[PDB]
Amino acid sequence: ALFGLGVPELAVIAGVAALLFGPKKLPEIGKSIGKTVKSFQQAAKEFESELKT
Repeated sequence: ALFGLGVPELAVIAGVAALLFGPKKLPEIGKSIGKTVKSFQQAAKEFESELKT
């Protein structure tokens, strides 16, 4: 499905990823909020198992 399309499509994802990959991401939030966010991730490992207890 190659029709020479995608050039302008890469220009978008480029910055979209630069926002999180670069500055203006405010990682400080991942430190305080990471408590709950990461807290669930630790249990997510069991989610795939669908057992809970």
